[PDB]
Amino acid sequence: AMINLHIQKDNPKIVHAFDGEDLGDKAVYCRCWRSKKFPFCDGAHTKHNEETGDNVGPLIIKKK
Amino acid sequence: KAMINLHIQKDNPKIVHAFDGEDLGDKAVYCRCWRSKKFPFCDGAHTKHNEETGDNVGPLIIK
Ligand code: FES
Ligand code: FES
Repeated sequence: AMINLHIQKDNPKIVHAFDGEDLGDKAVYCRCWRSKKFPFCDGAHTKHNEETGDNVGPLIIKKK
Repeated sequence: KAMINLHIQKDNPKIVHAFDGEDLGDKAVYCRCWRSKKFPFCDGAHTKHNEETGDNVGPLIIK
């Protein structure tokens, strides 16, 4: 089964690259491909996990 | 309906990773396909996933 169902389907391989210095105090990245704000997490993983029985969640890059 | 993660840390009810930006190296490549054997880091397993399913997923790079 496909993981990504609707995001940027004209792109054969979706990669995001960011400069660490350009991130704010807390960046929350989506790993479920259900966020309406992809590549950022909007909490869509909660709905995905509840509907499917999954346990996925985001990647957080924060300031010390 | 279909699960995204099939075999990683199933004893964890919600897999979240949190890193301090100052602690990251010159280039960190994070897995977004939940097929990497080095999760949360990308090991290129997305290539096999995309070919077998027709998907277009790939990693997150912090450089
Ligand atoms: S919305 Fe996808 S990991 Fe939170
Ligand atoms: S191994 Fe999963 S995105 Fe590369």
